[PDB]
Amino acid sequence: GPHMATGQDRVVALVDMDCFFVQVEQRQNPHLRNKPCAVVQYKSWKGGGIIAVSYEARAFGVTRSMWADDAKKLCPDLLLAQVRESRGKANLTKYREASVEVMEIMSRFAVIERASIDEAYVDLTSAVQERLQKLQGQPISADLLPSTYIEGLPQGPTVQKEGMRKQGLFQWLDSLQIDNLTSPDLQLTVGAVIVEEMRAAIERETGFQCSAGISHNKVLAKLACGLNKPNRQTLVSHGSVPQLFSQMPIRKIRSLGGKLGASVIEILGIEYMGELTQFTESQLQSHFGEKNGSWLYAMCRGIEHDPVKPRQLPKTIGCSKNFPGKTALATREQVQWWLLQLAQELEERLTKDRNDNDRVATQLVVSIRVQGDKRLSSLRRCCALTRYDAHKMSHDAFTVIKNCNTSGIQTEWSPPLTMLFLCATKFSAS
DNA sequence: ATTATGACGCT
DNA sequence: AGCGTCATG
Ligand SMILES: [Mn+2]
Ligand SMILES: [Mn+2]
Ligand SMILES: [Mn+2]
Repeated sequence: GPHMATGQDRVVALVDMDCFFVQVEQRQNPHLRNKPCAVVQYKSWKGGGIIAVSYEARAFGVTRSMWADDAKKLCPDLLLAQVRESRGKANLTKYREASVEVMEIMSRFAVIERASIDEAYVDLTSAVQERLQKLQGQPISADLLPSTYIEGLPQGPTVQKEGMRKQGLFQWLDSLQIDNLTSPDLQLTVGAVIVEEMRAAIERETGFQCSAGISHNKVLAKLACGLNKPNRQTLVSHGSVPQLFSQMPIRKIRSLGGKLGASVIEILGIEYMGELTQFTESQLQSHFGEKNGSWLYAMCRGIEHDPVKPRQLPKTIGCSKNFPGKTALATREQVQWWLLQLAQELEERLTKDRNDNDRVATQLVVSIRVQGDKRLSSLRRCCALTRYDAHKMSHDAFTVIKNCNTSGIQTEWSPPLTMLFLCATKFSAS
């Protein structure tokens, strides 16, 4: 009753750029705007691998992970932009720099947690309190929410998309008790007003469109963000969770799309998140562990406590390249040359990071895959990172991995290497 | 032969 | 520390 906590204390948003790398290329090249287009890495093998797809191209069935030659079978007029190549490898600097543009705008509204190159969580609880005390009981006008969907509405007793959006928003705003400065539904609504302002600022100042979710925690905000893309935002209220989850496949919730979610489905004999409510917390902990079990028990009721961490910058800076098949590295000269290429890119990114962010990495992690190993990383080893020098970094990486060469001769490398990875970690204030 | 990352949990 | 899982631009 009055003591069963409901996880409605916070207002959390998730802002995610629409087809981010495509928008970066469309800003640069106006000929790609409002076109089916995709961004690719490399070109020789099957036209390159697609990593981002405009919504026009998605309508034709084009997806990430598709080879461009196959995409062109679905969409013959598909336009392609290629990721820059530097030192023999894909270079994603343009998109990291665009990401920083967006993150700096978001940070003007609230402290953010960078979750990926194109998305960030926002804790809006305090900004919402401020805007509410500024409003002093004045209701919220639909005009302040021009791109907002209210999940679950309209309901109860026009055949256009925008018309339904407005119908749902009108039902929501009529139901609102705008006199209660502590009503969670009102708090979410003001949160959505702020997120409209943040998304307007991002588009005005960068040209980039985004979507967003507003709810009481990170998982619901992420899920909400996906419900109405592109260029829209969605409010998922605490009350909307039972209906939403009653037909939600377990795999759609962040962290359940892999082996654990498959085991929830198989062990419990269920398919939808709502079905988790029938198990006790101890039952779920017995199957899935203390932490997972408690998390599932609360999450299926809409409750999750993971904080929005104050972290705008990545914790690690890394450089990786695969060498599939005939391109696998089979000589020590090859291995050394590619370690040097990766280390030169790493040095350049690290030096810029130290100037921009007043910090230095102190640990170098070297990861490799040997041909014939199914695991994505065959071996991972750390060493000290004491100088931002690519030649020293690559020599140290070689020292750390040279024991893996099973070749009797030192000129050859066996089994050949199918991936190299250098990662700088353990940052300290400079 | 989706590839280039990056966060985080486990032991 | 090194390995596994999850996400996916
Ligand atoms: Mn996105
Ligand atoms: Mn994203
Ligand atoms: Mn995506």
